[PDB]
Amino acid sequence: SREAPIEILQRNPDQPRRTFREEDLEDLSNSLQPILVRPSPDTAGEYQIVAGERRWRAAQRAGLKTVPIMVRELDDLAVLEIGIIENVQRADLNVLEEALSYKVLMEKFERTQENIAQTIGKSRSHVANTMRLLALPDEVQSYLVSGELTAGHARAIAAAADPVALAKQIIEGGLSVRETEALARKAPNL
Amino acid sequence: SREAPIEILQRNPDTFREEDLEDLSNSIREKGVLQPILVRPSPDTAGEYQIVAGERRWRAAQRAGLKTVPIMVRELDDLAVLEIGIIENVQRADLNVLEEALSYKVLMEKFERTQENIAQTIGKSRSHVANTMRLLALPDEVQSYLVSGELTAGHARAIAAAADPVALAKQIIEGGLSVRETEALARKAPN
DNA sequence: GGATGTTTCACGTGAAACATCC
DNA sequence: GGATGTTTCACGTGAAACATCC
Repeated sequence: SREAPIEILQRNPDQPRRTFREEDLEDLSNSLQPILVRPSPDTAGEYQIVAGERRWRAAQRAGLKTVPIMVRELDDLAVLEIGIIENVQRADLNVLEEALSYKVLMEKFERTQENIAQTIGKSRSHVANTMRLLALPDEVQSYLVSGELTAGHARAIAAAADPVALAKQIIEGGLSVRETEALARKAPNL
Repeated sequence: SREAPIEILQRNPDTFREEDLEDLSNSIREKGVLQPILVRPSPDTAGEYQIVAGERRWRAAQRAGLKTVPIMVRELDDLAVLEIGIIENVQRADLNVLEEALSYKVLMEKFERTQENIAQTIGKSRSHVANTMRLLALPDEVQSYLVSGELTAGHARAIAAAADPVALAKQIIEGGLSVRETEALARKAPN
C-alpha cells in the first residue's frame, strides 16, 4: 500500500453515481484501510477509484494531505463488477436493491449463485431466495419496502398462486412468518 | 429541573436519523423526557431559553406532542462533555458488547442515570441495557470467550446468574450447545 | 411502587435440506 | 453432477414477563 496525494485520485464516472448519508460520512470523517485504485484512463499519473469512495470522501473531510491506496490493473468490466459487489456488501441497501445486484451479477457478468455467495459472504440459498422476490407482484413488493411485510414473509408466499391474497391475509391478521409458511403450504402454487 | 413549555425553547444558531427520532419520540411518548434539557437565557427573545444540550430529545418531544418538557438552566460542565461523548460513542454502534456494557455501567454509576433513562437515550430496551451490563459480572475466562466468538451474548447472559459459570461455558463449547440448551442447563442448577 | 436482576420464549433470519432444471 | 428453485426449521436476539431489592 503506497501513500498518494488525495489530489490525484478521482471517482469512476462509469460505475453509477454513489451517494452517501452525511451522518455516515461525518462519522467516518471523525474516525488506515487502503483504497483500491487503478491507473486513470483520463489523466496519466493520477489513479481512479475501484473501491473505497466513502473513505476517500471521509479523508477529504478529515483534511488528510495523502491517503493510502493499493493499485491493481483491471478491465472496465472488472471495475463495474467490483463496484456492484462493494455496493451489495454495504448494509445500507434494501432487499429489492440487493436482489437486482444479484440478478445483474448473474446476467451481465455470468456469475453462478455459488460464486456470488462466496464473493459477498452470504449463503447461496440466501442469494437465490433474495432474487426470487423480484418475481413477486408489484403490490407485494410495495409492502416489502413500506415495511408492512418482511423478507421472510414475502419469500414464503413467492411460490404461491395469488400471493397478493396471502399478503392481505398476513397484514390483516398480523401473522408471523411461521404462520405464513403454514398458510402458503396449504394453498395452491403457480 | 423545572418543567417548561416546549414553545419557549429555541436552537443554537451557531442530521438526525428519522428511525432514531421516531424511536425516541415513542419512548418519550411512554416514559416522558427522562433526561433534562440543558438551556440558557435566549439572546434573541427575552422570556425564552436557548438549548446548549439536548436538541434531539427536544425535537423528539415535539413529535410526541408534549406540551411541556423538563429543562435545567446549566452550562456544559466537563462532566457533561464526558457524558455526551460516551452517549455519542454508544450510538455509533461500532463498539463490542463488553465496551457497550462498560458504557452503560459508567452512565449509571458515574452519571446516575436510570436503566430506563439509558435505554430511552440509546434506543435499546431496558432489559437489554440491564442484561448487557450483567456480562461484566462474568469471570474474565468467560468474557474472553465472548470476544473470541466461542460464546454468544445469549449464551453468556444465560449463565451469568449461575455459580461456576466457567464450568457451564466449558460444557457449552465442548458440547456445541444452543442458547436454548444452556438455558435448560442453568435452569437445573439447584439454588 | 419503581429501579434493578434474571428468565423465558416468539420472532425473523439464514442456510441446510429437499426438488427441479440445465 | 452441479446450478438453480423452494421449503423447512434451528438459531440467537431482543424485549416482555417474572423476581428481587431498596
